[PDB]
Amino acid sequence: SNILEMTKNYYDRSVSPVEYAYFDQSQNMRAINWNKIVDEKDLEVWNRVTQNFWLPENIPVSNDLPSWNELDDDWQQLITRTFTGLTLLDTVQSSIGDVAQIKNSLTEQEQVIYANFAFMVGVHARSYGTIFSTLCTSEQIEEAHEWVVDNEALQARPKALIPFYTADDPLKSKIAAALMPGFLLYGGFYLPFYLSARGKLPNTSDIIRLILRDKVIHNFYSGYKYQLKVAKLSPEKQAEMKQFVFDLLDKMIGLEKTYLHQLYDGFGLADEAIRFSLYNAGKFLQNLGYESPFTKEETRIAPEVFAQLSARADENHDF
Amino acid sequence: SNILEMTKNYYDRSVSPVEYAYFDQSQNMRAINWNKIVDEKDLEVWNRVTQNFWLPENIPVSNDLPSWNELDDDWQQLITRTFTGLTLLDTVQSSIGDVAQIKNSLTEQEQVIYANFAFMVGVHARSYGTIFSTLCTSEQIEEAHEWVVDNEALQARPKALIPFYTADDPLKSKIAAALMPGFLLYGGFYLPFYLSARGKLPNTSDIIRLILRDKVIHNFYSGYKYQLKVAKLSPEKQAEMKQFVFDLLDKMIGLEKTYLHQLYDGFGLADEAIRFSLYNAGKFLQNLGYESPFTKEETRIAPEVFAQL
Ligand SMILES: [Ca+2]
Ligand SMILES: [Ca+2]
Repeated sequence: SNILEMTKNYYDRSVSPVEYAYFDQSQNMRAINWNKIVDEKDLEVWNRVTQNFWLPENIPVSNDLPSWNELDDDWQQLITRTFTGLTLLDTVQSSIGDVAQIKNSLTEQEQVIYANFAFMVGVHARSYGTIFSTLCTSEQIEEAHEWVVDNEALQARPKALIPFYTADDPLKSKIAAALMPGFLLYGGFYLPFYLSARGKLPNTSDIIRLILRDKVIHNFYSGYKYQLKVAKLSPEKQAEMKQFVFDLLDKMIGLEKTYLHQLYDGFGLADEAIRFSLYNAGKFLQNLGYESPFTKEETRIAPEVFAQLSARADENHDF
Repeated sequence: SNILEMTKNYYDRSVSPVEYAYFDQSQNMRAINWNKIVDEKDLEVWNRVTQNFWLPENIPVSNDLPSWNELDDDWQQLITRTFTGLTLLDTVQSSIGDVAQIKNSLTEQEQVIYANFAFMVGVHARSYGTIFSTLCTSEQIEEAHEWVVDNEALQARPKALIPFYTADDPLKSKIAAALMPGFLLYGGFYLPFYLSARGKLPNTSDIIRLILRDKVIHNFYSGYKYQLKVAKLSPEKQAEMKQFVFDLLDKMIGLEKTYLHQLYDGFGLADEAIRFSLYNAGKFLQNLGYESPFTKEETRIAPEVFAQL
């Protein structure tokens, strides 16, 4: 009789609206409570991603015109194709992937953070448009859209992830949501960093660094939430989900290698791009609480390219 | 023989990812094209809502403490309850309502704009948290959350709209989405408008005005897209959809009147709040391309409150 409550906590006898909408219409709904935070990590991530708000209009991409004009039509086509491919992946994640995470949230604040992620990946997709508007002809832009629609190897990658977003397994959906910012775009990000290391398109690489400042947090956060949810499963179910993660990454690496060999055909950059990709595949696995199986030889990045990748985003570009 | 295409444009033989994901897996996916924009209104709305980015940290709510301390416990409770009620609506809009619109978009840019809306109405909900952190006791905050969960009249309003978001009729979902910032907002916003006019809580009022600046664009945009899409129905199905809008608004006015009576009756503000609500219900219908059926008498607003619209 010593521990009887005079009133029962509202939180434990109500559900978030998204729970009510998709899972259980038997309880009443609670408003989000930002005054009593369940997980302090949510507040840290919310504060970082909102403080990091930026728009591509902030970057003087016009200052890349001299170095753009030092690249032949084949290079300009490769860049337009690569970036239109990255635009497709960001369109997938903004319109499907990140918003699909909201209903599977462990906390109230996580629901709002994934809304931020979906919006900011939309800004990432929009930023390629800003670059194209400054550097590319109408013909180059149209050709790259045609090439992306008609590239089966390119299309195979988002087609492999989308079913996990639309299905009812929240852990498989979460793994897909981590794999996109954690892995799938790095083969393309290699190209601007390779070029900027050789003195070309420095302002473009500034936009890539603003995109990556967001992507690394998206990857970290989805991996963090995956680890909390998978830890509640039986040992057998945890082993099954680990096998699924490695099986899906295995498939996605195969599809990425096939695509990058086609994309970089005639440039000989596929092997360098793939090593850069696998370095990031290792960090993706580490963010899900697993060990990287990749050899030093397989993940070797030129220091000049690593310097572009690791350079901190220019705060002058912050909103 | 004169009109054959040598190659069909990529746009008309591909689909956006969200179309591929939910509706048709038979075509390949196109990347969003921000260089060739189908509707210039999308670019205008995108530029306005992104340029209007704000966070509640950048308002000095602490400067309201003297004004807040001029309000008795009953007034402080009413404000905390009203704002926690608006927090619930914003939580519904952020987590379900706005994101449900993405897959039903007419244009590529509309998909990204509704992602912005979902995020920014999340910022609206967060901004009430900022106000409470500065002004309210932990007891006042917890009481208001308890009140929201146990208020059946309050709960009835989002419970009536959520089924449209999760169902497969995109125009009914669009209407249910617009009713949140376009109608249910105003019963609650009456209170800060009333208090501001009497000289209370000027810094809190700055947050309310930043929220309003976003919500008026949200309502315009959903209304704009509704009118474009309902224009592509048969005359018979256009008539059916008009009847649906009036039927659902009639239901939502019934639920709102019951809630505002329970929220305000002890303060004698319910009749003023309901007239304010009905005025904005008239504007909601005009925003969908319909006529207001409401009388001058039942939509009467005090000039100093009317001025803040
Ligand atoms: Ca090579
Ligand atoms: Ca009265």
